[PDB]
Amino acid sequence: ASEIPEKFFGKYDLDRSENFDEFLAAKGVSWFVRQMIKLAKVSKVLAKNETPGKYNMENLTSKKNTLYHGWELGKTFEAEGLDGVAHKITFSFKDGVLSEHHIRLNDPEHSAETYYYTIENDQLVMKMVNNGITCRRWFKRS
Amino acid sequence: EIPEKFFGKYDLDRSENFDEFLAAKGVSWFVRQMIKLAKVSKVLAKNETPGKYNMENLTSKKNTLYHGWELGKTFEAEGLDGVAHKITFSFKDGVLSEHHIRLSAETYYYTIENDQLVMKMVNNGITCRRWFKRSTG
Repeated sequence: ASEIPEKFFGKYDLDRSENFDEFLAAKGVSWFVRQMIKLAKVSKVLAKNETPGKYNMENLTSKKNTLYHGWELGKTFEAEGLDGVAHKITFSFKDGVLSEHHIRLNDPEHSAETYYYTIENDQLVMKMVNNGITCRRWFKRS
Repeated sequence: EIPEKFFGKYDLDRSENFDEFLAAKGVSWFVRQMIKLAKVSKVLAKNETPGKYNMENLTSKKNTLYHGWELGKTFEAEGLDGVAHKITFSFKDGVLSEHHIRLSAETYYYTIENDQLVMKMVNNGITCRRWFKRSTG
């Protein structure tokens, strides 16, 4: 079997959101940019890596795909961006919640982002908390 | 419009002035040591639709793919966090320019020199260059 339950795996398409505009506004995002972000379509993929014990997560949009591959639960890893800047990313699973923790090393700890994924009514639910704002986005299975 | 020699996969080989470049961006000494240690690969490819292109950045556990873009046409990219990325690709005089804007101007200049991919960056007054050798196999 697998540590992450079988129901988590698959491709999911963004369906709806709650409190997301308010989540972006508390981040300093302007109304014009909030309008384009809320319109963007995104799909998420969770899959098992070719080697046992590792998993892949993918973010799909019309022009930019991001793919985190070969990661293990609890094991922090590092990835470097285009300009060289580095991020530490950690995936963790406990009590039906997959957590995705990002942090920018160059930036202070204020870049502490955490995404919480649950399977609810056969949909992928993503919870984000930041600046005291909680928002949820629902992704329907493909 | 992008010449044929630009396409392929390249592995990071060496850099010049990359330390002071990061130091001018505020990166700490300890973080700077592991950044230069990181292996990085880049892929430049034609899209299945002619007139469009793909570019990929490959690291140990994270790959980023910009796909289906056109020269001179700005596009918007949206990440989980929600930091809009205004990325533009242009070509002229043998130089491929990648312009990024967070809605933080960053411009990457790519050339093919001695059959290697060469990336130039200019930020905070420091010019840095990185060489990528064509992937063998």
